[PDB]
Amino acid sequence: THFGVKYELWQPECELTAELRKTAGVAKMKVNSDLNSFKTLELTKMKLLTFAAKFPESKEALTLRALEAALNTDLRALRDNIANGIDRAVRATAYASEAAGALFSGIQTLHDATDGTTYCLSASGQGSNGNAAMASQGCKPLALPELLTEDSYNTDVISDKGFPKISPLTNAQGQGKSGECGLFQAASGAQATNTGVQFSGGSRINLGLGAIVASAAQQPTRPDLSDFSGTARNQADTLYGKAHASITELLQLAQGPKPGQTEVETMKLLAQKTAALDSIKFQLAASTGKKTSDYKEDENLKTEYFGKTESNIEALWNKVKEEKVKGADPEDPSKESKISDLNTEEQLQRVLDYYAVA
Amino acid sequence: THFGVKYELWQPECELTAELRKTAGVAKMKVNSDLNSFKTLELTKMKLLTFAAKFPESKEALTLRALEAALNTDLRALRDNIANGIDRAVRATAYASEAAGALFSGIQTLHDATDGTTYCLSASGQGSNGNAAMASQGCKPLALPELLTEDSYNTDVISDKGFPKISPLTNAQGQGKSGECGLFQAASGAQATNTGVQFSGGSRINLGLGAIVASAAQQPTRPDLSDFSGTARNQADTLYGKAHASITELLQLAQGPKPGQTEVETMKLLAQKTAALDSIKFQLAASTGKKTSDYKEDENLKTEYFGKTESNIEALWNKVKEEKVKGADPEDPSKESKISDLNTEEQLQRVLDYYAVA
Repeated sequence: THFGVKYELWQPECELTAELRKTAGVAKMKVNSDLNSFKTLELTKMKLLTFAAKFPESKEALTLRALEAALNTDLRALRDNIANGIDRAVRATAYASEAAGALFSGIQTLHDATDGTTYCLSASGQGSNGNAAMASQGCKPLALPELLTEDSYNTDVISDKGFPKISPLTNAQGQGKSGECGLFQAASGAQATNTGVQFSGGSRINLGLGAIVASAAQQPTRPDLSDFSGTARNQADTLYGKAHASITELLQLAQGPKPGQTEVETMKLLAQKTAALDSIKFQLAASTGKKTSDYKEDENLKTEYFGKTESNIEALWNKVKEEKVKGADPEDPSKESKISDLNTEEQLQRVLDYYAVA
Repeated sequence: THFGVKYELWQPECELTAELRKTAGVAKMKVNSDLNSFKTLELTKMKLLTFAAKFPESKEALTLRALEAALNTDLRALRDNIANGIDRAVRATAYASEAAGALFSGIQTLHDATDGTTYCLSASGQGSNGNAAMASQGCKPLALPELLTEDSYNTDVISDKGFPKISPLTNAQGQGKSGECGLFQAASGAQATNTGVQFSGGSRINLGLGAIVASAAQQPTRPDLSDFSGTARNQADTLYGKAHASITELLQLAQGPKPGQTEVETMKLLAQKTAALDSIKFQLAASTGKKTSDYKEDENLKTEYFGKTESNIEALWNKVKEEKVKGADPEDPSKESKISDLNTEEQLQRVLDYYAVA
């Protein structure tokens, strides 16, 4: 009788507390890479535009403008995707954090119902002092780090199904050391006249919003939270269920358009977007007094301009990267710099203004 | 003896919960306002660019190119602020939610120590049934709505100094109705062999991670969580402190650049910024093969192009908006439209591509 709560019950709840706390970081890491993509794509569509501003009349410029119309749809995709990412990061950080809070408060109640001699939280090996392992298992006050880096949760603690290690403990197996704790002992009568909870007429010790319940004398039970589709289906609607759905809505969020490792891949990838072919057709139609419906030779157009397996794009990049252009320096507009070495939107906006007036 | 917890200790805590739960909505609107600004301004930069594409050598094309260079530093500023918003928005939701989770947790516990006759939370006016008033006061499960609509925390519930209404209760003030709850009744000896907490050796009933502590039998208390700068300084590093700190750091990030109510006001404002005039000075040196440093006549340069009190700018717009431009028909690049009709970015990227090819 007089049982502490077993280590095997509370420890997986501290381990899950530490993990849920990772949502803040994972959540910004997602939104931050669509922003980083927009930073790199912006720079690439301006190394393509400064060349096209220099030789407006050529066909390199025609192709570079098609590639730019595709890059501009890509950037509208990233920009409008960010509003979704913000909303999924915030909700998944609220549910996950109310869940890590409730879990921690519940085990704190147990840690403080000690008297220096015996403890309501048992150690492993039915040891009495579980209070001394609490912090090392992640039940610890929240102090978010300086660097919110993190993209990943350990999938053995949080996975796509639920929290795998939160297997149910039904009665008598959430029991830790005997002769330690008087919280789960049934009152000698109704609570109006007695001490403790009577575990009758619906009286229970519910700690941590369902995370440790005892509806019956001397048996602390943890719920099944390991698979909100499979075994744990009924807990799908609990705080812990909602919290898990949020972490999957979050993890299943799509990153918007992303650059390649080099510019020739970003350009090849752009060359395959239909926004590219559409711009070839519109600019051809415009330069020759035709309609855009006069150009329906799709693959023939694609091979002329981009090449089979985009074989023309490596070379087009090699042309753009070496071109010396003017305007980059703000004091002296006639100083020339190569496009490969021009790496800021301020510089690149100056070269484009330069030719716009030149 | 055998008291429930008093409404004046628990209800303020339920409302603080529902208030902290606004952080999601609030944080989301702070970042979303910057994105909506970016969206509206990018359309307007397209609309500037079409007139300048048509007449690339007017005084106007110079004026509008300058205006887009002012507008471009703004969008970079807006991108800086969104990135900075994501980080503040997620940390404040993380902290304000561990706090709401912990608060509802502890009070949930008092809720479930009933037998359907007496109650461990007292109703208003020392009544028995606090259990039925709970959700109405804010203690209910987290159900985030569709459309986190929020800009408005209530200030007397969450100030710039702390959480006002939660005034310390120190000994008898937590006690609700007697002859109701045997939770705070001392155990009749060592908890190792008696029922309850005896409150010796250091045993308190610690609920809500600090929000409801009974360190002595008969009597529930609450911290001073109302001034982490002065009055409650000691509580600043608790979860409730940190939560208050992060919510405050969130609200301390200023909104970034915003459009005017009309493009005419967006333009008047841009005329007033330094990068517009830095642009004019650049353009002209580039034309006249000299340096930007030779153009020291700031306010009269400003006068020619922008106008005294801008003034001229309002006409610059009304003349751009009426201009017939070509390129906006997907199919027939010769059909003409007024720029005040080209409102998607797809029609306007087409106009730009048209004059580039033509």
